[PDB]
Amino acid sequence: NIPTLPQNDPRPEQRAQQLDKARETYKYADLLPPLAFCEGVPKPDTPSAAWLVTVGKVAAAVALNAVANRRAWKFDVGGTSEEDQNEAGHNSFLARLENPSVLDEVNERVAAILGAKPNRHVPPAQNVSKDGPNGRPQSMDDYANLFRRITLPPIASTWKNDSAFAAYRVAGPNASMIQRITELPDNFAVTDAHYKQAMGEGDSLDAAKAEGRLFLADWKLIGETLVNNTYKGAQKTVYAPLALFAVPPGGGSLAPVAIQPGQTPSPTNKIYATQDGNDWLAAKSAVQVAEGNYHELVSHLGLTHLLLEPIVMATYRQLAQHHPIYMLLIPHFEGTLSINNSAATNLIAPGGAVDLIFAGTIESEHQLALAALKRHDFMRSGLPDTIEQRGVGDTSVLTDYPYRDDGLKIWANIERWVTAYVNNYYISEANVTQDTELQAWAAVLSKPFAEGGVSGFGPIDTRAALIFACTKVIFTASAEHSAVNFPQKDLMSYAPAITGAGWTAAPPSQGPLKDFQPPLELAELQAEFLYLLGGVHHTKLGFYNSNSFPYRAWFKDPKITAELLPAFQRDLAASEELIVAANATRTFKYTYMIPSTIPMSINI
Amino acid sequence: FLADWKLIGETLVNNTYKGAQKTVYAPLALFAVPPGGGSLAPVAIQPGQTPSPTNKIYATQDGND
Repeated sequence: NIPTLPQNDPRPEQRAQQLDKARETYKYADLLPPLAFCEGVPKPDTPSAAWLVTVGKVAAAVALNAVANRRAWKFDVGGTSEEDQNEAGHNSFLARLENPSVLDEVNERVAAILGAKPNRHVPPAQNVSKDGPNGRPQSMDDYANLFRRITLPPIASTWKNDSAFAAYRVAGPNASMIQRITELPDNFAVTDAHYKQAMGEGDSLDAAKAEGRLFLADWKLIGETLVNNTYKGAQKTVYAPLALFAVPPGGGSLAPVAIQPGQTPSPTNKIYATQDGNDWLAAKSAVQVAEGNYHELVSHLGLTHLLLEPIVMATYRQLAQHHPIYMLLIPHFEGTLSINNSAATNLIAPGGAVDLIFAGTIESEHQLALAALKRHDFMRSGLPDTIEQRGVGDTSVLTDYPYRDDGLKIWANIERWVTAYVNNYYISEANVTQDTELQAWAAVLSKPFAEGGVSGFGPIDTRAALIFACTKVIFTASAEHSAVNFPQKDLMSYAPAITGAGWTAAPPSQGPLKDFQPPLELAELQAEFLYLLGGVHHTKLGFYNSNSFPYRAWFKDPKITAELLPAFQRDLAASEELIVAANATRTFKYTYMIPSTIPMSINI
Repeated sequence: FLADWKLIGETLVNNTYKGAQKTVYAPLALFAVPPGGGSLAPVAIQPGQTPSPTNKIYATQDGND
């Protein structure tokens, strides 16, 4: 079959009766208010067994790490050891049928890990558990020794370097943060002395601002929304820092200069420079906790999961199955409704892993996410658009920026494919205005943010506008999601490197570095839920398949199946070679824009 | 072969003749001779002792500078 715009369909009334039944399947609920959320997970959008089987293995290693950590701390833990092996035995052969344990344990185990819930031991086998790691640490080795059956991430042996602290602002969880400045802000009056400590006596602050070599990262949003909370009495802290960066003359890698932990200068809030020893390291470790809340809530669970939640709904409800755009986006939404449901009811839920490990009150964290969703401009949020918004565009100044460099080739691949897909189906700008389904699609996403609309979405009255709204949507369900979901495992699962809470009010150092760090009960949990979220690479951008057992090709129109989509897939494999060419010549590898790794959808 | 006028910087104070700023630097000039020997020939000049944004190294292909 060949897709058809609604004003071209040979069988119109049947199409409208499919849409009347889809709107009965996809109804709105306020699972998280001010937002357009789905009422549970409709049966079609259940996770596929392939997803469950893939997730079950990672979650099985997570439970074993808990049991193996329970062996070290202080026959029971040998019994729970083989039962978790038994579920892996079920997944390897019982689920090998593909044609019981899948929807049971896998979904159940994800909830206990994401919900921070205790007794993550064995499904159907039924203070803090002082038979597992808990409380304040004896030594810094205890954090590295929580990684028994899961492998310790590499950043643990490198996070203290200043070169790695800058690698997070170009190749870390939130690599969209820095913005080029021509002057300094008034709340960050750094001196030429601090600049020379970071750059040498051969460079000048006033020259870096001239040659466009300054880059500021401002967490002002963190101070406007977050309210600290006490875990089992103990206070957790988060700041609203400003951290300057620069590049050496002639263009090179990024490097830190100064850190001001707060927004306003004061005696209790002074600039810390690169030569200040343990106070400097604290300032970075403080800045990293700000990134932990900002990335998790604004960049990852804010500007991907919940930004696409209304776009997923409007597509199922205004676009028909025989509509070609529904044929383009629905596979890029595979499982999005399910993971945002397990997110809202477990993760960002009271008593969840975000409630404990992160410094804010759980309801102040929601205000943080909703604040960025409200300030977005969907029409002006393309990657090449933001790159010149932030002045980070010059590749001869800021030469090492893997997110920008690797990410723009993937964006160019998506828009090339979205263009030929739109231009093959829309042969005139009148095809856009007469697409009554697309205008209902556009009119509902164009509602103000209070109603449930995507902020700044309008107007989609042009073939060009449809191309962008489809490129952005595909990019933020695939590349942009990989660039923020998988750094969780590789860069965020080790708490001293970065975590959600500071456990001393320490931009000024006050003693041991083991007192700033989270309790071992949470540090084991932070690792276990960030290893599970960032360690599942299921479905692959460029290959449109189904979510049912055959997993047979989704596209049916021959022009796509044998001509257009094959060209798009080659465009990725060509970009994959050039990106590995860059990754070989890079010390800090960036594997999140590699096509063979990028997922089609937001599914974890 | 290096010619370094460091002593100029550690002693002299720039004055003014009828208001106009007379200036003098403490340069460093690098010279080399071709392989097998020959006459001296300039390679580069750094007009100031301490390198800085204002004090750069100038080469033979830099035209009027």
